[PDB]
Amino acid sequence: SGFEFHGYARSGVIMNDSGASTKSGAYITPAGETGGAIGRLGNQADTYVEMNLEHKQTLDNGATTRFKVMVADGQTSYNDWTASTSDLNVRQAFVELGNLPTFAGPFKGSTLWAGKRFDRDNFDIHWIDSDVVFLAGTGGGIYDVKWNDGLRSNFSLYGRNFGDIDDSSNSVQNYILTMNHFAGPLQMMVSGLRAKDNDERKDSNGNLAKGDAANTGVHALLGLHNDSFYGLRDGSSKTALLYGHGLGAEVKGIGSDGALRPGADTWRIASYGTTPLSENWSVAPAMLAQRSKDRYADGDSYQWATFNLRLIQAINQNFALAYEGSYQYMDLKPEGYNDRQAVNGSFYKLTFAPTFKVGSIGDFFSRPEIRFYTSWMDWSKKLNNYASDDALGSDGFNSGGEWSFGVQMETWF
Amino acid sequence: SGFEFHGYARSGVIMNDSGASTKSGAYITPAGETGGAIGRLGNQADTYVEMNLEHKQTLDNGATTRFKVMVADGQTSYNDWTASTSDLNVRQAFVELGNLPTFAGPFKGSTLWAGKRFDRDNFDIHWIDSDVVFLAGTGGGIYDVKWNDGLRSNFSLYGRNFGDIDDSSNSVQNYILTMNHFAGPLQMMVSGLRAKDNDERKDSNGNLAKGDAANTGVHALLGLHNDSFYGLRDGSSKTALLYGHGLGAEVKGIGSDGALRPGADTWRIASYGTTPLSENWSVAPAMLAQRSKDRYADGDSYQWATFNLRLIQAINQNFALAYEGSYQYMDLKPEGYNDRQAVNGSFYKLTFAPTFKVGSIGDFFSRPEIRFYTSWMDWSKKLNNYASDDALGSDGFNSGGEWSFGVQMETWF
Amino acid sequence: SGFEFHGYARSGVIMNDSGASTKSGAYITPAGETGGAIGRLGNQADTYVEMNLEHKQTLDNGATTRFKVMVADGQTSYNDWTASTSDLNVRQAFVELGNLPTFAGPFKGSTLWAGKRFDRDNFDIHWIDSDVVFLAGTGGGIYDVKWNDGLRSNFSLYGRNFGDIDDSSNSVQNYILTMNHFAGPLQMMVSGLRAKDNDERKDSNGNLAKGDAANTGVHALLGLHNDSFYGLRDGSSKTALLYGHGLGAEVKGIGSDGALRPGADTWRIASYGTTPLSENWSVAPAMLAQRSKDRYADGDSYQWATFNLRLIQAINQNFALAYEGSYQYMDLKPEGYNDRQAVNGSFYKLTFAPTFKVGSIGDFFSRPEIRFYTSWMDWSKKLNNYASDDALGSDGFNSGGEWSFGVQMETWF
Ligand SMILES: [Ca+2]
Ligand SMILES: [Ca+2]
Ligand SMILES: [Ca+2]
Repeated sequence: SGFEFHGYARSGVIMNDSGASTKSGAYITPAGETGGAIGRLGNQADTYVEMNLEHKQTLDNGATTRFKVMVADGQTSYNDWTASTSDLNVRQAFVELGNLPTFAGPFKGSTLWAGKRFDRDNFDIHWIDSDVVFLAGTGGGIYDVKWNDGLRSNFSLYGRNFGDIDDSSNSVQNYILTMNHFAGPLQMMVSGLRAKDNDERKDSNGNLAKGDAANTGVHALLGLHNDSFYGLRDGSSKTALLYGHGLGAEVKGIGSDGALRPGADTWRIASYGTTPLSENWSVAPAMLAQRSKDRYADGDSYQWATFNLRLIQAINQNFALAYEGSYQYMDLKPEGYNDRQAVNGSFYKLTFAPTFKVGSIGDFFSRPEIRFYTSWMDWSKKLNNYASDDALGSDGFNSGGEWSFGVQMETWF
Repeated sequence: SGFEFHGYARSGVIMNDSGASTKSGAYITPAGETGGAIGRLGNQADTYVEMNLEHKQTLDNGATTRFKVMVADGQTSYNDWTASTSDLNVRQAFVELGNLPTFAGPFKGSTLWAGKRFDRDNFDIHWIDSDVVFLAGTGGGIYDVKWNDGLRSNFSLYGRNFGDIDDSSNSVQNYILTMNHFAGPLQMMVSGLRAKDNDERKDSNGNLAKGDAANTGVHALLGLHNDSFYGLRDGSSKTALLYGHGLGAEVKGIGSDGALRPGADTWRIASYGTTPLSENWSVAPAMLAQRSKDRYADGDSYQWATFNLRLIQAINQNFALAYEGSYQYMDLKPEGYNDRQAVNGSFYKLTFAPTFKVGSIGDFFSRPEIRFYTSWMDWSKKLNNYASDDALGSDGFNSGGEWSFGVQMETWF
Repeated sequence: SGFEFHGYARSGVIMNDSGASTKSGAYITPAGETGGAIGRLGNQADTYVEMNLEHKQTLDNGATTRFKVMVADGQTSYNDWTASTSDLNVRQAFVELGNLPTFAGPFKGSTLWAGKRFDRDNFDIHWIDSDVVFLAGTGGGIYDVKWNDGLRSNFSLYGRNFGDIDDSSNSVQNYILTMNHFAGPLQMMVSGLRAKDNDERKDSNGNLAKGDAANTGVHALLGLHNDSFYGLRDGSSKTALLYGHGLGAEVKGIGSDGALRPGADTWRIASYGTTPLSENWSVAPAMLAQRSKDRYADGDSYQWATFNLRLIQAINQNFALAYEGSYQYMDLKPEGYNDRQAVNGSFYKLTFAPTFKVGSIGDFFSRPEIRFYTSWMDWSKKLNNYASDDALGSDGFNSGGEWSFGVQMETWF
């Protein structure tokens, strides 16, 4: 074929009961620094855009060629001109060669790739704005190598960078080797990571940036992809168990955290399901929980659990009423790292959002949608003490109850 | 349908009689700081670009879906690589849901929207590179709510920002509520603005950035959209009368000036018309005049009037001779604000521009056009004293007569 | 017609035998600072992208209209998000009016243009990542003016900038007048350049940035474009002889070097050919050599010669084995300029690259291709002393033999 334009975009406004700014974000709680995302409904005031320009080509022999570039930007400003704070950057630029006539046996319908990209098989938990796994970087690999016609595999080499790319003394390359295997609804991903002499990176002064940072790592994922709502009702569901050690201890953005100690050990559980309660009510519950030890400091510990619940009630072919409920518990023990103070408590979010759209209201993924909303947030006051440049406890966002209102659009195509 | 690519672009060169750089710009006179634009022909040496990527969709039931992103940049450099000074930024990102089957009564053919955008109904005076009204920002609203089938209305909430978005103590959100009514050729726009605690923004030091800055404002527009040249000849014309007080005292870029005093008061008149003088001559006169008091400083006063006159003489199906005449009078009394000195006097611009094009030469808006030109400018020497980092009076641009030459292209689609 | 999307893109990874970063680039040898490029195969670890968005239009009378914007970026980082170091910028924005009914005689099928662009008639030596001639900037001109129906000419005015565009005292515009003539396989290009008071640019302090810099220049190109492999075998070839003086002494990027002395004198010879050795082997030899005197410092001298040899052996319809051999000799005498020390010696590069593609393997220009590789480099140890912030001799890249491995993709459409 030819050219294709795909993308994602969120844009909107959030204000408090006084008609002034406030804090918002899927990652605003103290637990968010370690990936403890909360519901995103009526809780994202940024204008984020991903523009995907493609050039596809199918040859007569069945062989396909595919080139794609992603140009992204995220702004918190509401103004029509944001040159001074622009974050516009090329996120991806890759080439895929699929269904080559020359590829036989287990490589029959396999697709080869090279360049900078997000792995094709990453998957997320939409309502919480968090990927379950996110393998991205620059490299090469092959998708869909079929063995015995019931076990497909992906093999790849992804490279990343730690530190300042400009400073040759504070810059290191991190390589990731991964095998991704699929057997029915079952998934098993195993990655090996290595960033040589990560521990010897010297900052601009001449001192070691870390010194106790890891140079290697291991990462694994065990996933269950069901075509039903946890096997007891119509719908879908995904449950994943993540584990990592050393550089692999940041279980979501594989190889994206250069500060991890050699003994960093993480376990994360991700799970969500989709199901219709009637021809008008749809429910999408979700859970994210993690336990991370000896992560950045010896003897530290980060533990948290999020529970998000998105509910949509159709009223028209175009009008719906969406509701969201977030609950999160955290017990954080940073051990001085980044001037963080040990904290524990819970966060609550209640959002009511009148929603307009044209597509299937029962489909949590039909996108052109415009929503109006109101949220209420509260949390254990102790949480304010985690950090001083935090959102929780900052000026005007320290009290018990916090109300917010706004409008926003979101789509993808 | 699918994808659409629209945009605008101007690019060219301007040199003086010595083959060296000079000053140029629709806003180069002292009057330009408060919106006093002048002719743009042979007076724009920047390479400005707006790239609009869209994804439209029309459903079988008549309902439309529309997503658009604007990415813009403006460079004064002539070089082929401008990474170091790039201003590439996302100006807009919005979604429009039109002609929904669920919308009845006055909402029949109305279109809902949300995101960052320039309001659909803003209009400009092209030859002077100035909008008449420019409502933009992030928010939501509805277009074309028909009452009694002869009175349409637009209602919206647009949000903007004052100060440095990164500095929480020097950052404020400004909200705007507007109702835009149309009755035949008549238009009446009324907006109310509010940026809470604008007056309490402290700069990076700890001092108040302004202190006497306004926190609220009101803005109004009375417009006449004629389908004839001022009702006495074939063509078109528009005449608008603008008024604003407080934050609304910047009558063009609504809610874009956070330094306005509470008692800031402005009146502005905009008017232009288009008409063919024969099957070869077309004329487009234009006028912009403003009177602003207690704007930035107590007792200040800004008053200016611009008169632009664009004439085109067809010679071929592809060749034309364009002429532009600009006259501007100003009486500015800044009262020490920004080290500006009271000044008064006039500015003159005469431009001759051999133009090449393929479209209708009589249409002032048929765009693909390439022009060669020569301009002469002169002004009251007193004007040079308004500012010291100004264009008028700077090195090599202080004398009476100033000649310029160049080539440029301009289009939109 | 309508919209068109074209572009170019390379993206890959290069690591040494320890799985860590190394130095790479077509211009990494000391000779590279003056244009001494070497083979690029398995020697480019950056993610460079050019995105060309166009809006074409053909009218019923045969007249065409064309608008193009180029947005480019280059990153050495492997990460998925590079906002902090993004180099995204508008490289071009121009308009072409072709085959106008009004244009008769020698201007019959000529095409008029204006804006910022890379000249249509520039050409390169792909395997070495170097243009032969590169005229770019902002201006206007006309292409294909036919005289006696066997002599076509291009005439144009391109403007560029020297110094910081923001600093009015350290900014100068350089203008270039050029006539490009074609008579069969023969080409003769002559350009005159001028940047008034380039020698009087004062840096931020108040001192002269150069003082002995040139204000004018002359450039000439003599080229032979053959439809055979140097007239003795099937294929193609191009041989060009470049000469420049003063500002014209940078013979590739015309008008791009503002530090050239008035007596700067350069001669460059560029030549390459393409030919199939059999139905499976293709060979592309190339040569670039230059002699530049009194360039930046009185009595300085830069002389180098690169010989590149690209060979491809088809094995399948999809698989090929590419080989590259680079040899370069240099004798550099900087005379204290930039703290460079006089150096002389040679550089060697051997690359083996298993390549996958769908297109014509024998065509060096069929692009969708993914390559895996291994390279070996070595050079005279003396070369390490040219500079201290150089690649040769830097930490971990000073020894004799240097091995590298990686994967990359490259395309254009
Ligand atoms: Ca806090
Ligand atoms: Ca002045
Ligand atoms: Ca060196």
